[PDB]
Amino acid sequence: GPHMATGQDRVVALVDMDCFFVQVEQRQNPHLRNKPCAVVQYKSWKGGGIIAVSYEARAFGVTRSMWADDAKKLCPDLLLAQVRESRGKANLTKYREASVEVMEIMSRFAVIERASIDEAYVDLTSAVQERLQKLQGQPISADLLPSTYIEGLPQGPTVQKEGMRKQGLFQWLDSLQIDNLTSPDLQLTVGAVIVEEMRAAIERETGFQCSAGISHNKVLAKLACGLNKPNRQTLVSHGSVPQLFSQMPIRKIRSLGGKLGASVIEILGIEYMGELTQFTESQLQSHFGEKNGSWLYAMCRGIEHDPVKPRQLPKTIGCSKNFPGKTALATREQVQWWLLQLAQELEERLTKDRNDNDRVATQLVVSIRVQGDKRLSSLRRCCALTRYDAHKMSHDAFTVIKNCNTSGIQTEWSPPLTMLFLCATKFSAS
DNA sequence: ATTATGACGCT
DNA sequence: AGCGTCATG
Ligand SMILES: [Mg+2]
Ligand SMILES: [Mg+2]
Ligand SMILES: [Mg+2]
Repeated sequence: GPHMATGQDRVVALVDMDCFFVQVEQRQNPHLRNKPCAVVQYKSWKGGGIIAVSYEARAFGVTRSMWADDAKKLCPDLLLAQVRESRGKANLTKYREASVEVMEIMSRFAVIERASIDEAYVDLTSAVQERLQKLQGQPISADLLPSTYIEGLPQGPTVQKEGMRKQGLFQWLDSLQIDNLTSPDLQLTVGAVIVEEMRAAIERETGFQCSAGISHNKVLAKLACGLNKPNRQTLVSHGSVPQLFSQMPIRKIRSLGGKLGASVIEILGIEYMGELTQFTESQLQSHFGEKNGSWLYAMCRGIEHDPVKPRQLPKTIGCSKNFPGKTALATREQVQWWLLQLAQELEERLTKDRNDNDRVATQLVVSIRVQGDKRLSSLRRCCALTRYDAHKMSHDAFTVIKNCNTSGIQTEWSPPLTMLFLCATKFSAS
């Protein structure tokens, strides 16, 4: 009744750049614009591995994690851009720099949480209150929402996509109560107006297009963002949740696309998120633990409390390279050379980070994988990071991992290493 | 022979 | 601390 909380206290947006690395390459090279194109890492093995795909290329079935040679079988005219290689490894600096450009624009509208290289959550609650105060009870025109979809509409008693979008928006706006400054639906709508403005600013000032979701929490905003891509935004209201979730596979909700989600499905014998409502909070906690159970109980009703953290910068700065199959490192010279390459890239990135962001990392994490281990990381060990010096950092990493060499010989390394990873962590202001 | 990251939970 | 899970450009 009146005391059952409904999780409608915040306005949260998730902004996600469309096919991000592709857009960075298309800005730089106009010949790639409005073409089926993909971004690849490396080239010798099967043409390189695709990591980002333009929407034109997706129409042919090209996806991430596909080898370029196979993508070319699906789309012979596919255009490819290669990630830069420095010190023998992929170097993602261009995309990190482009990400900073976008995150700085977003931060003008509200405090953001950098969730990944190309996506950020936005807490718009206060900005919405402000814009509502300025509105003075004036209604929201559909002209202010030119790329917004309202999930679940139109409904009830034209065969073109834009026409359907507009009918849904008109139904939504007609049902809006514009005088209640505390109406959650009105707050979401104003949030969407703000996000239209933020997305327009990103495109004007960078050239990059993005999609966005607007809802009452991070999980719904992320889900909403995915409903209409690319270059569109979607409002998921609290009221839209029962219908949306009634046919939503559990794996589509963030955090449930892996083992936990598969166990929800198998243990409870359900398929869709809405089916979770039939279980008590204690039942869900008994199966999935106290934290997961309470989270599932609320989430399946559209309610989630995780805050938008005020954090625009990554918490760690890392450098990683796999040495698959026959390229695995089997000599101490090899291991030292690659640790040095990784450490030199890490030093460059850390020095730039210290100048830009007034902080210093204090912990170096070294991770390796040995040949034949199913896990992605075979061993992880930390040591002190007291100086931004690549030779020191690589020597320290070698000292930390050298007891892993099973070889009786000091020159050989066995079993050979299939992955090296150096990560700087535990930043302190300076 | 996917790869290169990056966040966060568990114990 | 070191490990596992989830994401997924
Ligand atoms: Mg994206
Ligand atoms: Mg993203
Ligand atoms: Mg993606």
